[PDB]
Amino acid sequence: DAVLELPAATFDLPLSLSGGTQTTLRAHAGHWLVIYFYPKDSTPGSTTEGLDFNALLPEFDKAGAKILGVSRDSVKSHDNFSAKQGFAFPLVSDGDEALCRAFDVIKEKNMYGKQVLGIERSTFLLSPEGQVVQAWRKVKVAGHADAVLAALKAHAK
Repeated sequence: DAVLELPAATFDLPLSLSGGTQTTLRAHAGHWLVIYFYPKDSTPGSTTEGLDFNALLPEFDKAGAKILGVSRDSVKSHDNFSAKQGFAFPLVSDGDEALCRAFDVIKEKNMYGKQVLGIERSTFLLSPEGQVVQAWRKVKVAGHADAVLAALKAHAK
């Protein structure tokens, strides 16, 4: 079953991708989709996470699954990040945090004497039918991509 219910409109949100094209979650119907959210392009943790998923791409292909990385950085930033690291999967430029809010990854914390909001590293597995069947929040990068792959294989049966 679904572990998270997304607003219906979420599936038709135009998602800006590195490379200049757009996609939508509905467009990915028919196959598994891994959506991993990270705070910022080109940082140590997010570079490690991106490279980890990239190295496992063939394994995800074996399952027919697709991967999408997401942050609120610009398409230009994503293009530079992807080109420098050699990513072979798209990065979503969720500049207005529409997708982030849908998955509720924008968390609030009392810090610096006020309320500070930010993207919490999180990952989700979307089934071929468009259901969010597994979620990982407050993600620890080390070994994460390996865990997501294992879970995907378990779900795909």
